[PDB]
Amino acid sequence: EMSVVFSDPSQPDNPIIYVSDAFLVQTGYTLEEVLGRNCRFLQGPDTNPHAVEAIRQGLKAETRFTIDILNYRKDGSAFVNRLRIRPIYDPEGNLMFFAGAQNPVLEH
Amino acid sequence: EAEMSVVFSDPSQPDNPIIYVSDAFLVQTGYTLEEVLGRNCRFLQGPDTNPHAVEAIRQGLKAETRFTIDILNYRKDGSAFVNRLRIRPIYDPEGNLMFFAGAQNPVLEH
Ligand SMILES: Cc1cc2nc3c(=O)[nH]c(=O)nc-3n(C[C@H](O)[C@H](O)[C@H](O)COP(=O)(O)O)c2cc1C
Ligand SMILES: Cc1cc2nc3c(=O)[nH]c(=O)nc-3n(C[C@H](O)[C@H](O)[C@H](O)COP(=O)(O)O)c2cc1C
Repeated sequence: EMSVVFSDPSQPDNPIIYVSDAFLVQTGYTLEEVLGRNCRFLQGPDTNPHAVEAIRQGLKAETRFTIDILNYRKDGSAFVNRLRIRPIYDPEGNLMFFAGAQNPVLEH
Repeated sequence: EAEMSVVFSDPSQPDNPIIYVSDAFLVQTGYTLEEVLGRNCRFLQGPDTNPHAVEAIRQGLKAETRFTIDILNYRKDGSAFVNRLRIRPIYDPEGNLMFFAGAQNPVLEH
């Protein structure tokens, strides 16, 4: 099941400011465990570092980006996340949020 | 029902050259088959292409994983368009990496 978070890139290090109900269910984390943190806590031992750097660069480009990256639930179970990030702008054109949608595509 | 611009590259050859190009690629980008075959697809890039998007692709390829990025590209005639570029690895029946496929999708004219 699919889920989504918003980060605030005007704060240092893109803390999560919104997390959909399904994110808590699918990952096992509580609201208090997620809000205010950077979403990289979903990565783990087998997460490919080149995909991590690819996400970092896509954010610096402020552009829509999708990548298949291995993530982990609170219980340690692993899943391929088809992660879809997109920028969200205010009416004046300023970057306001990143939205990032987690899509489990297979188990690991 | 839209046309499907796509290229396949050979990562067993230096710099991931194009080894196949769909008919729609030639129509959409303005390049001829002879201008394209055997070259890396970065020739679609130009002056206002974002370098971080370029590096995100380079990393996505190193990760050997499906990924997609919106990146500004240029046709042969110099017109600029945002390309929603969808790249995936292609495996042989034994599961070994064989090709990369990269589909071009104009989503905005500059
Ligand atoms: C809105 C948003 C959602 C994100 N979701 C995930 C995610 O679900 N899984 C993941 O591995 N990384 C996710 N990231 C990426 C990390 O937060 C971070 O940008 C990435 O690890 C690269 O930065 P780093 O090298 O400093 O870790 C997300 C980023 C943003 C902005
Ligand atoms: C199969 C395939 C298709 C590609 N299609 C494009 C494209 O349509 N437009 C683009 O700007 N880059 C495209 N690329 C990316 C570039 O070829 C190159 O990988 C990227 O610029 C990062 O490499 P670099 O830093 O060495 O240039 C494609 C790559 C592959 C493997």
